[PDB]
Amino acid sequence: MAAQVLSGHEAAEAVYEEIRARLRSLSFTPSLRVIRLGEDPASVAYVRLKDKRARALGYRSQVEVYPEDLPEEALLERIAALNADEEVDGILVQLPLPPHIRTQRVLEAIHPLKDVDGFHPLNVGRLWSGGKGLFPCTPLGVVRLLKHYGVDLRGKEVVVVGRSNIVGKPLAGLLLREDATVTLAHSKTQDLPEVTRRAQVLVVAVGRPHLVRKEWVREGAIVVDVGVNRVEGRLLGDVHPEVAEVAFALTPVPGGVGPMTVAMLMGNTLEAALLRR
Amino acid sequence: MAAQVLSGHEAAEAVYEEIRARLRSLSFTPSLRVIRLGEDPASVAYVRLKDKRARALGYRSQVEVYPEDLPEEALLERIAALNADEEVDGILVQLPLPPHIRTQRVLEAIHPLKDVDGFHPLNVGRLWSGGKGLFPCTPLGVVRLLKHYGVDLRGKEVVVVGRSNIVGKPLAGLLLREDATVTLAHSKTQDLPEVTRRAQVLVVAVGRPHLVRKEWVREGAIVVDVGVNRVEGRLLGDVHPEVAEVAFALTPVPGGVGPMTVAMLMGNTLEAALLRR
Ligand SMILES: NC(=O)c1ccc[n+]([C@@H]2O[C@H](COP(=O)([O-])OP(=O)(O)OC[C@H]3O[C@@H](n4cnc5c(N)ncnc54)[C@H](OP(=O)(O)O)[C@@H]3O)[C@@H](O)[C@H]2O)c1
Ligand SMILES: NC(=O)c1ccc[n+]([C@@H]2O[C@H](COP(=O)([O-])OP(=O)(O)OC[C@H]3O[C@@H](n4cnc5c(N)ncnc54)[C@H](OP(=O)(O)O)[C@@H]3O)[C@@H](O)[C@H]2O)c1
Repeated sequence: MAAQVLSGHEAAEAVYEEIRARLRSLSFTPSLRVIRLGEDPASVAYVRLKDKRARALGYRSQVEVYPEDLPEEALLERIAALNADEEVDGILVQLPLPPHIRTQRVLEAIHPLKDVDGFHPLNVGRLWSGGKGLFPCTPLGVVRLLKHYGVDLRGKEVVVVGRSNIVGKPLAGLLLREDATVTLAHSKTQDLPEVTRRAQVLVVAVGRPHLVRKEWVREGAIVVDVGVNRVEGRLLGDVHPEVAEVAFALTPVPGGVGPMTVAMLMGNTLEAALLRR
Repeated sequence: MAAQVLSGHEAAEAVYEEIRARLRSLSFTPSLRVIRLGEDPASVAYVRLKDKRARALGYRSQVEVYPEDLPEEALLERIAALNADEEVDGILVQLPLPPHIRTQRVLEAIHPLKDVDGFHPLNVGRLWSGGKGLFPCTPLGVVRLLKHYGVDLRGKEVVVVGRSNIVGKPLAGLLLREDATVTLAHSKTQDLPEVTRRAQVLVVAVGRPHLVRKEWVREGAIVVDVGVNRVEGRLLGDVHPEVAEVAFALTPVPGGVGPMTVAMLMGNTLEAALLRR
């Protein structure tokens, strides 16, 4: 009766196995540059985990830490230098950027073929137009996770709660490519629980700890919890654990989506490399 | 009781009045180039209407007709010539292109600042990322039409049926910017009538004459009919006229969306001009 726990580590390992296999069939090794401004503790931990996993795979991985007060003109110069550096395959800027820096301007400076996070408007535009490109890592990880665990998304009623550029909107675009029926909900949706109750697959990316209660969830739903809420030294999802009483399967926090986000960044780094070479 | 008829001509006229006003406050006049390959009768009629209206506004408007068997290399050369022609503000390629021509390749050749149809992946990517750009004309026309007639889209349940790059997907993106809750449905949605029955605003762009029946429609819904189905020398929408019995307001065919599509192309032509100059 109780919900299965959709572990991200098991699904991420299948991605990592695919990556290791493809590397042997390659002359070179992919090279990832991660840029961080300042010392935000959540930012420090995230990049340390991206770097650690890239290196564990055998990538050339390098974190470039700058002071918080780096001028945006210096950031753009560095990115241009890395765009031209033919030995760098992937360029990643850790968000959030400090307020004196125009984030859109920085992201649009990254060359689209090195844009492993998929935020460049050319990659966004390729995603929604049906073409090839580098797409955002959490949405890729959510789609891959669902397909790993045997969900046939064709014809499924999917509700996505949250409409950010990092998760909800590229997620909605990727789910349409799997022929799902997609509802994008957000903070101005009225009677949100009634909207979510329709979902056979419910994906929540809002950043409110345990916001989603069991009355919001359809019996037998597949629930994917993207939230990562630091609360009392713990990590809390956006979905209340009581949802395991109603859902057929539920993503744990931590260890659900999070591992898949890292895995697909490693996969986007390979892809960016092969798209150039 | 019966549905109001949301005329596109009345809403289009408010756009045209805005355009005429802004032109007097301008030194120059916008210049539109429309390219057509072959002699498809629906294509001929569409471009003739875009040209006629651009000229009626006072634009420099020119249709370049080429043979159907024009090589795609010549098309791309012509577009590059027009991209560099500093006297051309808007470049438009009439679809469908003949099969020997890669449509994505042609559309991506148009400079984004002259891409009055909004298909270039940079304009698609700006739309979904929340930035500024030139967006597709029918979706713009649907949003503007609804706002013209007093629909407050914030918090509304909107269902969009059809997920093309020309209508459904840019429409979904534009509706999110108005804070609607958006459902994208399509040919693989199961129990489509039940999905559409939820919509307070229902937009249909599928190209099946009178497909949508009154049982599919929520009482008091606002129904926007994008279909244009040539049948028995008439023009039939995708929505059955019986829907006027249940809907609060319904877009006629012809004269509903169609006029708004033309108006927003004229508006995108102005915008492209001012974005350069
Ligand atoms: N595990 C991972 O790899 C990973 C990656 C990225 C983010 N995250 C987590 O996901 C969370 C969201 O961050 P984000 O950047 O994706 O999104 P975001 O832009 O920060 O906001 C999330 C969206 O959720 C909606 N929302 C917020 N509160 C709501 C409420 N009470 N009811 C209904 N809707 C509500 C908002 O809609 P409106 O726009 O309409 O206001 C907002 O756009 C964060 O806590 C972050 O830690 C995890
Ligand atoms: N008035 C205007 O300015 C204007 C402009 C453009 C188009 N149109 C009209 O709009 C119509 C659609 O053309 P388009 O290019 O926008 O779209 P399209 O790419 O040709 O197809 C429309 C979409 O509707 C869906 N669909 C088709 N039949 C369906 C059915 N029986 N049940 C549920 N969904 C169905 C399909 O979903 P799937 O992808 O899942 O198969 C398809 O993607 C055309 O007839 C065209 O004349 C009018």
